[PDB]
Amino acid sequence: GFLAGKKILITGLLSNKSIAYGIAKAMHREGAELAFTYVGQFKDRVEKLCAEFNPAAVLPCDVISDQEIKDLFVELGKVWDGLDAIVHSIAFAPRDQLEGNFIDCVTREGFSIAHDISAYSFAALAKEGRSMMKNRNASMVALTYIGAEKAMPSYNTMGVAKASLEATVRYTALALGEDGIKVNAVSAGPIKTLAASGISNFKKMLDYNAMVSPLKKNVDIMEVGNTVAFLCSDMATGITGEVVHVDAGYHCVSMGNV
Amino acid sequence: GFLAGKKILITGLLSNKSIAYGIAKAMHREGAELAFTYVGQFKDRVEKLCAEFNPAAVLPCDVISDQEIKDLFVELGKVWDGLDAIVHSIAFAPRDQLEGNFIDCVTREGFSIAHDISAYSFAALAKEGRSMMKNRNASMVALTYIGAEKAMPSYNTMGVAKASLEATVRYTALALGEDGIKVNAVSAGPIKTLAASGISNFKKMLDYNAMVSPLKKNVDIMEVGNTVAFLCSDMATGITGEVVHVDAGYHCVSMGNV
Ligand SMILES: NC(=O)c1ccc[n+]([C@@H]2O[C@H](COP(=O)([O-])OP(=O)(O)OC[C@H]3O[C@@H](n4cnc5c(N)ncnc54)[C@H](O)[C@@H]3O)[C@@H](O)[C@H]2O)c1
Ligand SMILES: NC(=O)c1ccc[n+]([C@@H]2O[C@H](COP(=O)([O-])OP(=O)(O)OC[C@H]3O[C@@H](n4cnc5c(N)ncnc54)[C@H](O)[C@@H]3O)[C@@H](O)[C@H]2O)c1
Ligand SMILES: COc1ccc(Cn2cnc3cc4c(cc32)CCC4)cc1C
Ligand SMILES: COc1ccc(Cn2cnc3cc4c(cc32)CCC4)cc1C
Repeated sequence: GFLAGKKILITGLLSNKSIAYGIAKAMHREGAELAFTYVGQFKDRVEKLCAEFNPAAVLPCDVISDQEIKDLFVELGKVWDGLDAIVHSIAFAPRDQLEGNFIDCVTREGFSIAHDISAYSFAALAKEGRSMMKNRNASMVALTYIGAEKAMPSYNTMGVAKASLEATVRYTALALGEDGIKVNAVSAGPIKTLAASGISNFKKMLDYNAMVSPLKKNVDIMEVGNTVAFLCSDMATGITGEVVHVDAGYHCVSMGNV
Repeated sequence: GFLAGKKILITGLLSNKSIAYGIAKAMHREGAELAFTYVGQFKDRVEKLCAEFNPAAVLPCDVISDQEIKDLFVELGKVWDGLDAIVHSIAFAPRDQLEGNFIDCVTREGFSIAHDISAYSFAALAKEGRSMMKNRNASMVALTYIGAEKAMPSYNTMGVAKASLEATVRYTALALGEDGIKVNAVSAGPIKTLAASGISNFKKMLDYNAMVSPLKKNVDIMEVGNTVAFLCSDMATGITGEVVHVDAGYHCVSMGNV
């Protein structure tokens, strides 16, 4: 596999349907040694889910806490000498932030919380993981949505946070490039997941994409997963600060619905 | 290999140093059956160069002629049933178009000729190759430069043509998506090639990139090659109408201060 022997940490595995699950499948297939994080009381769920992937570790990390992030790389640094990649696949905003009108529903705290978890957490992982990733063609890949680029209904504060994430990807790439670390993001098309079912009429947003995009379809977690895998390989060492759209071509059209 | 049994046409192989050479190396390693094009009197050069790649065909194609493009898919259609990918790696503008001041040097014919060969030729290959590429998760990949996005010294009409190419990539993706064909471009960082030595102080433009970009380096033809390969694989079926920068992260920075 093109990830043979590489040591990669995966965040945000929560379900059979999670994008992280797809990323894991791809990376396992390609021969990576994987470690997974989990939040609070999902310990048992995640341990069972990712068992099939032979993880070198399944450790607690709520990216709300600087302490846990620091402890993550302590515990991880015990079982691994160095680390080849980090996969950021974490997003949250309080539910009141995703209902209807952006200016109506937006709040100072919901804005803060969404950025803290969905954007800042990335540079945090980069901050603490940096020394384990020095000079070994290491890699970081964040997950983002086109809601960062264009104003959309319902996405609201999450869209603003995603924009924050993407700039952070860029500034993390400038910061970590001197250590040979590459930093990139995959902008996924909508996928039916646990985070996804946190918004109202998803089945049709998902059908709109299918109708209006060039390949007339939705992307699966393997399409996204396989792309993340590539971006953590020696093949992608010319690529950093980049956003690769995996959305069946949605990003490149306008009015494609005649 | 992730391109096992796939039938891919490669244009613009001219040298040991060509981007196409790197693309070939990558695709061969991944188990693709390859065919190559050549212009006029380079027959012997290209035949010898690409011998190592076991080509199913080495055929003449000057993209200036609609007839030759049509004949290419006739001859190719003889030795292959269908075709999985086309790799566009062709660019030209008259030398008078690349000296100094854009408005000084630009001409109606140089503008026409550059677009004809560097941009139109892509939609031409798509036009004629379309039937051989129907409903088999087929792929097109064009090579482009950041001169398309931003105004640069010397690049001039070639920059304008590259912008034309990138839009053509987008419109070809909308056109061919219904047939399951994906269309994408790789925006390569500067690389010391035969086309490249057609501009004056390349050694330093190449050194500026190395200094100012996040990974503090230049990309090699394998980094580009390996990315083109990926974009022609079943792993990239969620990706179309996209421009992936392979430029050591140059695209994402401003003011690498000196
Ligand atoms: N579903 C989509 O349409 C889609 C599209 C583009 C991008 N994405 C992005 O992909 C990522 C993965 O989401 P998903 O769609 O697989 O949904 P998911 O619900 O399966 O995963 C989201 C993850 O966020 C994690 N998370 C939330 N708060 C956390 C915290 N405080 N600390 C640590 N982890 C926390 C959860 O464990 C969960 O695994 C997200 O960044 C998301 O925005 C999703
Ligand atoms: N060298 C760089 O810095 C760089 C950076 C970004 C993008 N690119 C692009 O990559 C592609 C390949 O260029 P390269 O750098 O490998 O150099 P190269 O000189 O090896 O390749 C250019 C190719 O164009 C072909 N060509 C010229 N006129 C043609 C015609 N009329 N019909 C068919 N083919 C014709 C030549 O045979 C040649 O193989 C071009 O699209 C180029 O703009 C190069
Ligand atoms: C414009 O319409 C949409 C397209 C895709 C998605 C799915 N989607 C993508 N990233 C996400 C992050 C979160 C949620 C959903 C996420 C809930 C909290 C955290 C959501 C919307 C509103
Ligand atoms: C920042 O300035 C540059 C970076 C890269 C390149 C290399 N380069 C890329 N595509 C090309 C096409 C042609 C030439 C060269 C090409 C000559 C014939 C046609 C050129 C310039 C001016």
